[PDB]
Amino acid sequence: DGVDIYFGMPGEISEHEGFLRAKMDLEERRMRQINEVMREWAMADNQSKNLPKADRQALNEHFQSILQTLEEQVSGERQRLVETHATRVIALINDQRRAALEGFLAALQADPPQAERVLLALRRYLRAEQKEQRHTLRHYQHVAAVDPEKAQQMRFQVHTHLQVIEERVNQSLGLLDQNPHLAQELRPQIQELLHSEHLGPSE
Amino acid sequence: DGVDIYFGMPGEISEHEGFLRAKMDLEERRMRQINEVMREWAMADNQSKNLPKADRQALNEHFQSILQTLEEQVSGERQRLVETHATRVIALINDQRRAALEGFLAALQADPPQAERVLLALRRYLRAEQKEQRHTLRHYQHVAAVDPEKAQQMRFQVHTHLQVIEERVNQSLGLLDQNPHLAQELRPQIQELLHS
Ligand SMILES: O=C(O)[C@@H]1O[C@@H](O)[C@H](OS(=O)(=O)O)[C@@H](O)[C@@H]1O[C@H]1O[C@H](COS(=O)(=O)O)[C@@H](O[C@@H]2O[C@@H](C(=O)O)[C@@H](O[C@H]3O[C@H](COS(=O)(=O)O)[C@@H](O[C@@H]4O[C@@H](C(=O)O)[C@@H](O[C@H]5O[C@H](COS(=O)(=O)O)[C@@H](O)[C@H](O)[C@H]5NS(=O)(=O)O)[C@H](O)[C@H]4OS(=O)(=O)O)[C@H](O)[C@H]3NS(=O)(=O)O)[C@H](O)[C@H]2OS(=O)(=O)O)[C@H](O)[C@H]1NS(=O)(=O)O
Ligand SMILES: O=C(O)C1=C[C@H](O)[C@@H](OS(=O)(=O)O)[C@H](O[C@H]2[C@H](O)[C@@H](NS(=O)(=O)O)[C@@H](O[C@H]3[C@H](O)[C@@H](OS(=O)(=O)O)[C@H](O[C@H]4[C@H](O)[C@@H](NS(=O)(=O)O)[C@@H](O[C@H]5[C@H](O)[C@@H](OS(=O)(=O)O)[C@H](O)O[C@H]5C(=O)O)O[C@@H]4COS(=O)(=O)O)O[C@H]3C(=O)O)O[C@@H]2COS(=O)(=O)O)O1
Ligand SMILES: [Zn+2]
Repeated sequence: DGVDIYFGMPGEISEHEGFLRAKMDLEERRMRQINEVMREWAMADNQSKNLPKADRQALNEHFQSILQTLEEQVSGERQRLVETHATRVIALINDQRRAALEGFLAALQADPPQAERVLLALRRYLRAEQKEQRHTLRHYQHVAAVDPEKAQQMRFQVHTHLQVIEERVNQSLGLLDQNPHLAQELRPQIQELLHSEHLGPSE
Repeated sequence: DGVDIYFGMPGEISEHEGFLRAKMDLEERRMRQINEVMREWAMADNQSKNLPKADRQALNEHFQSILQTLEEQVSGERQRLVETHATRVIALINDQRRAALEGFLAALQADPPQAERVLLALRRYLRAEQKEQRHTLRHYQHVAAVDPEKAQQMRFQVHTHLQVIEERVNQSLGLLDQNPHLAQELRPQIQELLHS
């Protein structure tokens, strides 16, 4: 139904919950199809027990070929599900750090500027960037772990992306000079953010 | 410590909980190695940016080589972890159905057999065989989802494995038929269950 497809998943359901549920639904559906084909294969096999060799091989080629078309569907579906999910996760992570940066800039320009609000907004921005850094490392680590050939294709891009994040954080930290008197009041807490709480981009 | 390795995990930790914990330990461990190398790479990169391309290209290949060794180690380690875990799940499923068969044979052979006991045992048994069947299909649907050539090669084994389960179930139900009055009695419940 087109209207349902327009509305999409409810707001209650997170991307992660919806992903798992769709993965699970395909998995059940595909287990049923595979099981039916396997049963037919078995049933043809039971009648043909004493068949001549080449007749038995033809019976096997018949079902192997059905299974192949099935396997390729299963994997095509999977790619589509996994690409849609990966694209959404990246967008969410991009949104979280950009909205947090927004919060930080709004707090800096407040009048009278409020140290606690600025500090809080900065903690939230630094976490969001760290979430992107960990996602970049973990996805690389995961592809290395289950698909080592795909991993070699990524290295340089991963390497570049981490430098990008690191510079951007430092350029953002630099925006504290927008309110240098708030900068000075916050100096010890900033050392604490970056190194005690380990929110710094080079931790 | 060898003695700790002998004892293995505590009994209160399931194989599943244990497996996820170990996978996550290794994951956090390997992300740090990779971050360490990536940062070394960035510093060498930066330090040598004004140098000749021959000096620079020789540098890139150096860390690429380093990471390739790292990818290999990560991949192999995940293989050993997945092998250990698959081997243990198959043993658990084996043990549950064999233990359940034992119960069904005992109750069946009791003097005299009692329909409530048999039928509880037969139910526990069937569930156990259904569990191995689900596992066999799900594993295969998963290799199909992820690795095409490996699915092509296990295809016939899975077929064979499913037939074996089916033959065991039929044989076990046929033992019930040895007692026609007990078989006919439980059969309505069984047929409900067998197609449940
Ligand atoms: O023994 C008893 O407990 C009791 O026995 C009697 O007293 C009673 O029975 S009776 O009345 O006498 O007949 C009864 O009270 C009880 O038995 C029955 O109830 C219990 C309790 O459940 S319930 O509350 O009633 O619902 C049942 O046991 C509990 O639930 C099962 C269950 O599967 O539902 C188990 O749940 C956990 O463990 C399983 C298996 O363990 S393990 O093999 O992993 O070590 C987990 O499934 C596996 O992992 C998932 C997974 O990771 O997602 C799946 O893996 C595949 O998919 C993933 C992708 O997913 S994801 O994106 O990563 O999330 C992929 O990465 C994997 O590679 C892929 N594997 S595959 O392709 O090779 O297949 C698969 O489902 C499993 O993978 S596998 O290892 O390869 O097979 C499951 O996820 C996990 N659930 S949990 O929520 O995370 O905890 C537990 O055994 C148990 O949980 S509990 O908390 O300890 O209670 C019992 O089954 C039932 N017996 S029965 O009804 O008679 O049959
Ligand atoms: O390689 C594949 O293509 C692949 C696809 C399939 O999904 C699956 O195949 S199958 O199962 O074999 O069939 C495999 O999935 C991989 C997955 O691709 C990979 N992602 S990665 O980016 O390459 O590293 C990895 O996934 C784990 C990641 O940590 C993360 O993925 S992410 O979507 O890219 O970010 C995601 O993390 C989930 C948490 O698991 C979830 N926690 S839960 O408790 O609610 O279940 C939640 O965490 C929140 C939450 O608010 C709270 O967590 S809690 O622990 O305290 O409860 C905390 O605040 O942290 C939050 C958070 O971490 O964000 O959501 C996150 C992220 O949300 S998101 O999914 O929307 O992005 O999933 C992890 C996971 O283990 O699933 O590993 C997968 C499986 O590992 S594998 O089997 O070894 O390959 O392969
Ligand atoms: Zn510092």
